[PDB]
Amino acid sequence: DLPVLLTDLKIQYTKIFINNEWHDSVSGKKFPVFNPATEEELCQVEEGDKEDVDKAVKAARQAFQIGSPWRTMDASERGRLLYKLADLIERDRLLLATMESMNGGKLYSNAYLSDLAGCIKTLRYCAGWADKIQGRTIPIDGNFFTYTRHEPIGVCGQIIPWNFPLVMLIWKIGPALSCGNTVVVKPAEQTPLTALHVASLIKEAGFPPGVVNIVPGYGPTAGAAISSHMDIDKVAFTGSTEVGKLIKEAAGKSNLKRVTLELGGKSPCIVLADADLDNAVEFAHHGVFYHQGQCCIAASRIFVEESIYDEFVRRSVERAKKYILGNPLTPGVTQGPQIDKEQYDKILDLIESGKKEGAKLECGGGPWGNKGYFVQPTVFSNVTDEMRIAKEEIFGPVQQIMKFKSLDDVIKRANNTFYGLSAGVFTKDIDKAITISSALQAGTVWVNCYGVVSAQCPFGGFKMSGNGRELGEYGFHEYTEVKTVTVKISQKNS
Amino acid sequence: DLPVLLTDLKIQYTKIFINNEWHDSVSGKKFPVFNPATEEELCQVEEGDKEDVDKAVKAARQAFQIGSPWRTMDASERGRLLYKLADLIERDRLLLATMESMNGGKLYSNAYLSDLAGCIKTLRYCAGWADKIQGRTIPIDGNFFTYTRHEPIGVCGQIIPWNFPLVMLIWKIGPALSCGNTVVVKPAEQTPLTALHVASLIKEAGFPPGVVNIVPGYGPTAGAAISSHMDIDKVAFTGSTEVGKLIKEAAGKSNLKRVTLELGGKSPCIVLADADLDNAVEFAHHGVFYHQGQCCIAASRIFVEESIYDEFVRRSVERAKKYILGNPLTPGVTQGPQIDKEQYDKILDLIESGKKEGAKLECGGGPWGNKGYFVQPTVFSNVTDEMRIAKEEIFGPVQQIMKFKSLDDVIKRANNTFYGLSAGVFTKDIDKAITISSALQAGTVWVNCYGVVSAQCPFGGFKMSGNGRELGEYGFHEYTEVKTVTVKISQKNS
Amino acid sequence: DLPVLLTDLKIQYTKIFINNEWHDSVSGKKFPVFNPATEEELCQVEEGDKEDVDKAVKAARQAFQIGSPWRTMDASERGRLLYKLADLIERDRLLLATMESMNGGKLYSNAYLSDLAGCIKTLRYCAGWADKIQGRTIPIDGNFFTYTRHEPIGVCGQIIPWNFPLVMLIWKIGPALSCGNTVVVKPAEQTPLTALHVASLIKEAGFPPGVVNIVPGYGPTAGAAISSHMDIDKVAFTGSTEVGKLIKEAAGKSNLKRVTLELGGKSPCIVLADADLDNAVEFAHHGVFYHQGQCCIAASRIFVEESIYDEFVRRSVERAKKYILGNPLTPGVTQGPQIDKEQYDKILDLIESGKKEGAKLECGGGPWGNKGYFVQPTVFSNVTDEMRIAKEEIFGPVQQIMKFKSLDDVIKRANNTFYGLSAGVFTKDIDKAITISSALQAGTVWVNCYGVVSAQCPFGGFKMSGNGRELGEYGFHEYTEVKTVTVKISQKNS
Amino acid sequence: DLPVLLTDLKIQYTKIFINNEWHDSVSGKKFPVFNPATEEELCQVEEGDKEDVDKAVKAARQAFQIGSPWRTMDASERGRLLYKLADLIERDRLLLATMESMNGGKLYSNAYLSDLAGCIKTLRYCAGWADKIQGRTIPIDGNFFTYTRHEPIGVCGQIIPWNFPLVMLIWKIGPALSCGNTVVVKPAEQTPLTALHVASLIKEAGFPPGVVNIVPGYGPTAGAAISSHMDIDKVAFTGSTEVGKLIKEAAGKSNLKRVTLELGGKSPCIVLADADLDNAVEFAHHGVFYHQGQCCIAASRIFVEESIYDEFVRRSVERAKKYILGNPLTPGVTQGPQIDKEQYDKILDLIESGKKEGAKLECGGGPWGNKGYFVQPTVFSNVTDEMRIAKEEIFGPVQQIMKFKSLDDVIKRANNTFYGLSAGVFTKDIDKAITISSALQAGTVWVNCYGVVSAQCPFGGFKMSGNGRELGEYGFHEYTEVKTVTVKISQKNS
Ligand SMILES: NC(=O)c1ccc[n+]([C@@H]2O[C@H](COP(=O)([O-])OP(=O)(O)OC[C@H]3O[C@@H](n4cnc5c(N)ncnc54)[C@H](O)[C@@H]3O)[C@@H](O)[C@H]2O)c1
Ligand SMILES: C[C@@H](Sc1nc2c(cnn2C)c(=O)n1-c1ccccc1)c1ccccn1
Ligand SMILES: [Cl-]
Ligand SMILES: [Cl-]
Repeated sequence: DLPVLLTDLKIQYTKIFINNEWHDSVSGKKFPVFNPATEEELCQVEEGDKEDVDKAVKAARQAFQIGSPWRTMDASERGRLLYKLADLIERDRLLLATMESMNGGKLYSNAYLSDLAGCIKTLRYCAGWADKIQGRTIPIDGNFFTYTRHEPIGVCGQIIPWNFPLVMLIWKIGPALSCGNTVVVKPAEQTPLTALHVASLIKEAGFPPGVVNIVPGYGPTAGAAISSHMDIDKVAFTGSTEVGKLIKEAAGKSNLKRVTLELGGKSPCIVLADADLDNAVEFAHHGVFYHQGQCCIAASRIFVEESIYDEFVRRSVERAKKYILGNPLTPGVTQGPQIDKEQYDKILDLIESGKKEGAKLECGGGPWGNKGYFVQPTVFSNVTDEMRIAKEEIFGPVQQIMKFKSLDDVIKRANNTFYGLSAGVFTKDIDKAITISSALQAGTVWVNCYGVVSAQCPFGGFKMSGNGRELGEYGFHEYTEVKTVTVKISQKNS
Repeated sequence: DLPVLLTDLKIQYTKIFINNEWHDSVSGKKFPVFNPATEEELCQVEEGDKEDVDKAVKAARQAFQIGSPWRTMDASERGRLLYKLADLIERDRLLLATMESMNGGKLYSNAYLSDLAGCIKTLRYCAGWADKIQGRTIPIDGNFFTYTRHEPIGVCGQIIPWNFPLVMLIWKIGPALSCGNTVVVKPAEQTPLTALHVASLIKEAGFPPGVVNIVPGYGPTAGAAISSHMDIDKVAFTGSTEVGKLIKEAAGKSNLKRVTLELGGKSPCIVLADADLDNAVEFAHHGVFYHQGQCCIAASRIFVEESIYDEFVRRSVERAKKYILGNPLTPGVTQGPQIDKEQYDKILDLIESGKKEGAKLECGGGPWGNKGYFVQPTVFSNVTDEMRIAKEEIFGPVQQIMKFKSLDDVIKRANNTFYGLSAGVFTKDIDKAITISSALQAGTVWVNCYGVVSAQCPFGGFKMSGNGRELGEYGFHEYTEVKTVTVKISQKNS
Repeated sequence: DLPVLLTDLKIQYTKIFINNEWHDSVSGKKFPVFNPATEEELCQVEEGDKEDVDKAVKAARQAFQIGSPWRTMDASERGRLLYKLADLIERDRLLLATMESMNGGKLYSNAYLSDLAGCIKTLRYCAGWADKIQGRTIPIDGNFFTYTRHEPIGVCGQIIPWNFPLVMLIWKIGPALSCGNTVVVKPAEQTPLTALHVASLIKEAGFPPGVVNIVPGYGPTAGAAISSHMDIDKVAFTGSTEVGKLIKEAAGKSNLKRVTLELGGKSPCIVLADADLDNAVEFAHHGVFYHQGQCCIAASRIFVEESIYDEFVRRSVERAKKYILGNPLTPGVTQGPQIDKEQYDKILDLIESGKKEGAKLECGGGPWGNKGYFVQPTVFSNVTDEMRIAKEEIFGPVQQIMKFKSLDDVIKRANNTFYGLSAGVFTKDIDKAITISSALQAGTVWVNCYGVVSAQCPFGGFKMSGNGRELGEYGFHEYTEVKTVTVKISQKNS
Repeated sequence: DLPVLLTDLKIQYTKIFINNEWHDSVSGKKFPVFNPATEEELCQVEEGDKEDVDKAVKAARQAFQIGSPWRTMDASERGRLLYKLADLIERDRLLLATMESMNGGKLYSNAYLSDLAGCIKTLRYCAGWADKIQGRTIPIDGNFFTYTRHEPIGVCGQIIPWNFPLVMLIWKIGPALSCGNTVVVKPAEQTPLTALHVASLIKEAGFPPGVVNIVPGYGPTAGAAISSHMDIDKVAFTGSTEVGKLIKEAAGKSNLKRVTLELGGKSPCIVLADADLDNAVEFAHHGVFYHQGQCCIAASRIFVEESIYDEFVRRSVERAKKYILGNPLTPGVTQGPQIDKEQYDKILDLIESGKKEGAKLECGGGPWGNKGYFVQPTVFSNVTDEMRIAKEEIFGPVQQIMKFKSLDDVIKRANNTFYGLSAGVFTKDIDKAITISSALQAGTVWVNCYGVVSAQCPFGGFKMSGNGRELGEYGFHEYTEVKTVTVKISQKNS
């Protein structure tokens, strides 16, 4: 069942959020926010820059001070607040799913059924950890009592992309807040709206002021101020490789802040001759086409064993021809637009490189419509490893299908990339599932499925797809700072 | 390569071991120890009884006192001592493998290559844990500092069987000593010799006196004194269900000591039509016949899908006809004797019940030789679920093979037992491996193998096969006692 | 603030709860439930016996079957249900706090502010663990893939006392249900009412039928049927040592079910000369007098250093003279009645033994009122270690105060008991806090406080105060059963 | 007891170590290695540069390949090899302690009794972890089986300082090798000799070729090649802040390799009026003067409460006047030289700034001797927070002592630094110990001691003292890469 908002969406929250109050930009400047489906301005939002980030950090630092409400409150109460924020997002699900769709070009049914559900479930997951973050007592050599405190780090700068605005906000703030950090969030300039609504709910839920601060604005201004800030203890980021590089450099030059990045992928699937063929086709298809291909985990290289390759290509092409393009709010629409001009241009340029480099165009290969940044769903077969479409993240509805005959060789080809976010293995054989998944240099390997993401699992890249893990037990480690306390005693006993 | 002891085995250690010294029994009585292959007495050993156990417990209690060497020494030094004991067992490997074979009726090549290697590796594993046993710091509600100490329990009584004398000694003392407990060990009356040699090495390695005490003797005397002792904090046991019951009752009536038991099994294998047939035959065969069938994990019910059942039965029978019986010290001998008369009698009685109840005798079915407790390796096909050989632990070289056609039904049949120590699943299908292994009520489930036991894995029973786990990270929990320390403070911070 | 129920309490739930429906007893018999303050019957409740327990176990077994809703649902949804049950208990807090007070003789302000808050917070804590109960992947020797499943155990019988009916219900069902077990709960015959209300909320919250079953009734009938049941996998118990012994024996003789017990204490405090005297007096006082002394953790031996002993005794006596006895529902009443005649008789008998054995009666020492099982708050000074009041759990408002001069000696005296549930240490010295707390053989040691119990901490006894731990990360281990799955692979890699 | 090498030290290992063989530099160039006590050349060593690092990385990559000996061997055997390397270092303790002293200007008794013991114990600690590095099985939403592999990362570049050459080598390679990584180590140009000896023992112990590669050489050449290498997965570093910054930038610009740094400190002690004064004086003294002040953890700001300040200053000054300078190999010598000219110059420049800025010179304040880089042990009192000696890491025998009157204020002053490696708290009060240690932004806080470092504890900086932790359970996380494997199944059960 797919309920809808029964009156038109009214945008209310357009300001910078610091110390639980709404601020105008220091400069006074505002910037437009667009609907990618119509190319029309939805509203203007206060443009945060260095001076606004500086205010947010000061508020975040003050909220983190020893003796403050956020530091002294029970861990269990930090969890209570997170479960309350999840209840409120659940309350405003229709509103939030609609705003997400409209601002982000995101199909409404997915926004409502997947993104909103993921936000709610991830917050509830992170809430449960708050009073289960524990240190150790350690049987050190000598007459000492040694324990560790897994403290919060402090002020965490969190720079967020436009492809999953709300989900990415919750992935960042959920763990950070559960561990007792304070945060300065910079949403994507394309998609600040859902973040600012959530900030209203952070106030309503009763989080102490300055625990969450939200500074909408642009990357080289507000983002760079975060990356280079002398009093931000950690920056976490999801987005491009280029910006990731800029962030680590700025961090290195400023205060050696802790950095975790999640960057692109060129995630491969390996489909063995014994694979459930329909299952492999359907998961690989959704693996590459989900949200107009605008997923870090996009299954953008699909290697299929020769004897089933032509059948795989045939079935995949027929699957890609079934989409209905248009406004992501209209029921029955199954493909929305790309987020903006820059991404639109990149996808089309890469599609053209694929034609020019001699890949076989099975379907699509051009733009669509009189308005909106729509790209036809596009399939290429006979793709080889040195083509631009085999090497570069497209972030569009563009599927690459390749044949292999040698399993040793295709593992090498799958691993022959600076990326490593994820991969997929399709086979019925137990030994092959285990050995192949172990050999792939990828952070998540799916077996006979793809794109299965849940709050209980750590998620992150190998190699230049990033560093560190998010979510799961393991992800919570990177939002703590370990302190060893060692006390001289007269005599220790076991 | 299989080296041998180049001179005859001379038995030296025959006394009770308490406070690192050799004691005569309080009574003055001694008991015979036999070689099951010849039925000849090897030596006499001091017979421990209540009074001797009482001395051992007093020594173990004194060694556990706050301020004592064993309580105050570095955890890392407890580990150092365990690695040294492993070095010494490695030094005396030939001696120990020979003594084990001679006293226990255990094939020498297995005693040397498997049992001795298992002892050495398990001690080294347990050594590594000593200074990695850690408590927690806990973010309790209110203004308090709360930590936990995972302390040793105290004096642990450890009652050991005759089928793996040395391995079972190390499985018991390794974890207990690594966690900082002191122990009172009662070896099987049939097989005290290797334990007393190891006690000599415990002295030589430099363990503080009274940390390990070894009281050879009988079950209703020395064993019952341990189970009912008012100052033994925990009893751990491997052996019969009957004795397990006696131990828990005695424990319940005395001082509510912590009890962990490992008892029989009637461990089932399920062989699917798609299984690698030779692999399944070879592992199921070794699964049931290992050490003359005298293993808790014996694969004593083998369920095979109808379409491959007759082939499975054929191949298994030909495998069982390949043994050479005789003295377990002679190279090329592949089956030694059963441990003693009682076990011999039980096996033969159960073989006769199988014939009388209408099971199909494929091979074997009687005794062998003029001397030693030898039983022919015996295979029964067309076994049904209400036969004695399907329900009762045989502890002999007696293999039961059964057909099934419905997978739902055979899972039910495999689970239809009060036992639950282990099981095996043979299939190439990923989904079947996972779903079947999850559905089996068994402590260890092997997939496309059997009898794979290593120090890194917890091991223990579901249901009446016992309680608690041994070895692995998880096993170490049951040799600690958790103490929560909660300290009032003026103000806590995260 | 202390709100109250604005209309009279109407009792609704009086039946056996099995498969989410209300059953009459098989026999047809019912038993009375009394208010200990008035000695008047509140209502009649269906009397569960063996036949009813047998129905509950069958329902619990069916709900635990592979493929059932409770086994297949997301762990996170098990958690969701527990958070919902906590929301409902919060909704009915006034009702439940009132019923608890009326049935249990429990002061209403404590019932409302402490017990109800503890139930709610503990359920929310246990909810958070559900989808964080994890196994391991293990680098076993040889070419194998080994993982562990921390499965639920199965059907858990849970036998509950009358002193904290609601808190004890939640301590039992919260962890068990979070781990995915099904339960058969037997509330105390004195106090079934709050449990049956909670069962109504279990239905309303939407727990699958047969996941929680509640069989009110008596100990030697319904309780013994649980302890001796051939298809209950684990029994957990809080209550007397005598019954604990009966449970382990019955368990041993039947199906070797896993048993965890929490039994009495004779918990000591050690007050050093440098202690904050008022702090130590106030915590030791509340430590022994809380809930009419009817707490397992009662601080029933208080050892005070000679130089501050007379001042400690003086201040404690004046503190004990400040109570107002009467109906626990009336605002300003600070001491309610004892639960029943048996406990009343025991307390008074023990008070008389203290007078006869030459302890110094400072205040109290007799009954109070024309109705209700009230005992005057009683203080004894100059108590010595062989008096009955020094050795035996009183479970009444009876405080024992003792002098010491040697710290070595008083640690010995504090440890000289078969009990070991808890202890308290009062000092300003860092080294003394650490060394004394380490040396005490007690499951929880408080430093400069007492009776600080929270859901994040494991809680349980050393020695004859019980086995196993409840709550905290550590407590969740005892509601799982570890299964090792080891899969043969062609080649493993690190 | 302090044994000595009975014949003169002969230097043997002077070459680059790659694939367990000794290589000349590609260039052919060699560089001198000096004894800081005499300023005399000990030998010439092959100078590694980019081309040699490139060879080492290729060897390390080949050793890490799926299917290789190092990837396929049992975890327990990786541990076995580490325990063997520790046995060999123990065998060559005299040799290694002597070489360390001679090359590093390190007192021989400390080199033998502390450094060598630390190497041996840390290797044995890391050995014990190898087969206890475990992933998880995770109860993910939906019908999936999800586990994690904590794999090794891959090729780890490890850049090592000159102050603890051998200890720092073992701190780096022990965890990395235990987790299954391969390494490219660059020792300090000042101190390559002990590393090259250990490489000989790595060969002798039987580590597969290319698992450990050692490239001696200079920082901007060999070091920069490591930091900027496109096929090194992680760089770990201990040294200056400046180089740390260079490493993160180079890493950022090249392949976004994982970086962990340990950098300087300006570690403060807070001494309360109630502190054991002699204990605080002795630990603070050794805290700042250990190894000629050339420790990252140097207690280089000592804040003492006014009422005991003059007594503290008096006792500290008399302690500092007791040293005997000279050759670190001569028995009775208690202070050796600084490592080299650059460090010598910095210390003397900073001493002069302290005089010029108006700090009170109590003793020392100049160079010593005709040869060697000796600095007199120097104490400054009345130091204020804006002096260079209060702000900058000296890395010399220069002690700063300061008064405070307000505890709130001195915590602020202690935390008022971009550093944060460690701190010390001296008090008898339980509450003050806990609250102060919690409030200090430092990675290790010692209470009533200082400089207590053991293998069981994580160690690392807050703020610009670095990122990540070394040693302890927690440190092992940063030498793994987590892979989530999620497998579609037909139906999951709990
Ligand atoms: N640990 C605690 O918190 C606690 C709680 C209650 C009582 N006690 C101690 O026990 C003493 C006696 O009190 P009690 O008699 O009410 O406690 P009890 O142990 O008899 O009763 C507690 C629970 O055990 C059940 N029970 C009784 N007999 C049983 C049997 N044969 N088999 C199975 N279950 C049975 C009861 O019905 C109740 O549900 C008290 O004076 C006190 O010292 C301790
Ligand atoms: C209400 C308390 S429990 C509790 N609180 C107590 C006791 C004495 N004083 N106080 C304040 C006591 O014995 N108990 C107790 C302990 C074990 C078993 C039964 C009762 C609580 C809080 C938080 C979480 C879950 N429980
Ligand atoms: Cl486990
Ligand atoms: Cl714990």
